[PDB]
Amino acid sequence: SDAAAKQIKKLEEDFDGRIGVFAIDTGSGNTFGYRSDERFPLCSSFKGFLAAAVLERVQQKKLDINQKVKYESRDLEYHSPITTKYKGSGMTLGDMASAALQYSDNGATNIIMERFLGGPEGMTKFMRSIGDNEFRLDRWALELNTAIPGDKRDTSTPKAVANSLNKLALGNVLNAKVKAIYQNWLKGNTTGDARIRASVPADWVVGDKTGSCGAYGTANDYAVIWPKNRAPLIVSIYTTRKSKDDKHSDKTIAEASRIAIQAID
Ligand SMILES: *C(=O)[C@@H]([C@@H]1NC(C(=O)[O-])=C(SC2Cn3cnc[n+]3C2)[C@@H]1C)[C@@H](C)O
Ligand SMILES: [Cl-]
Repeated sequence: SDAAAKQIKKLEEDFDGRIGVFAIDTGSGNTFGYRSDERFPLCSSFKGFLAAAVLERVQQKKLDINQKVKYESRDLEYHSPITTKYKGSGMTLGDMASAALQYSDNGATNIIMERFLGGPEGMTKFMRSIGDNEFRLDRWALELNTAIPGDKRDTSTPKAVANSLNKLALGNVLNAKVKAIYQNWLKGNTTGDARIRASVPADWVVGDKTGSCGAYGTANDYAVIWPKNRAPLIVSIYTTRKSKDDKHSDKTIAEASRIAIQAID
C-alpha cells in the first residue's frame, strides 16, 4: 500500500479542507507528521489538558482532589451533561475535572478555569510551563468554538498537542498516582468511539479527548494508545474546512489516524 504522503494528500483532497497529523511511536522515537506545525483550532480538546493541569496541582498539594466544588447559583453552559446532574450537591474537584475530559463538560471546564486555573490565560501559562510554546487559549470553554479561518485564537499545532499529551500522560509532568488517574480518565473518555479509537485494534487500550467546534467542519482527536506487547503510541489529528456550514468528518479523522499509525511502524 501507498506511502503515507500519498494517502494523506488524497484524503485531504477528498475531505475538502485541511488535515493536520502528528504521531509518535514512543518505543523508537519515530514520528509522522503532515501540517504538523500548522495551527488548528483546539475546540474542546484543550479540556484534556485542563484535566491534567488539575492533577498536576493535586500532586503538588496545591489543590485537594476531594475538595467540594459547589455551583448552585450558576447558569450552566450548554453541553454540561455531568455538572447538570450534580447541580444541587456539587462535585469533588477530581470528579469535575474527570467530567471536563470524559464528557467535554463545559460547566466543569469553566468552573475549574474560573476558580483554580486562572482562566484561558492561566491555562495557557500552564502549557508554557511544560514547554508547549504553541498552545494558546484565548476564550472560555464553549465561547471559543468559532473556528474562523485565519483566526489564531484558541489554536495549537498537531505536534505540540502530541508532545504535550506525551508529557502529561506518560510520566514527565505527572509523576505521582495522579499519572495513572489521568490515564484512566483518558481511557474512559466517552466521545471518541468513531475517531482514533476506530482505527485501533480492539485489544489495544486507548485513551483520548475529542473536539468538535460545530463550524467550518472543524474537529479533532488526540490519543494515547497502549498496544499489546509494545511501547505506547501518541496520535494527534486536527481538521478544518473553509465554509462555515461545512460539517466535520469522523471517518476522515479515523482514516488519518490509521495512516499515521501505519507510518510510524
Ligand atoms: C467541544 O469540542 C465541544 C463539546 N465537546 C464535545 C465533544 O468533544 O464531544 C461536544 S461536540 C458534539 C458535536 N459533535 C460532532 N461529532 C461529535 N460531536 C459531539 C460538545 C458540544 C464544545 C462546543 O464545547
Ligand atoms: Cl469548548
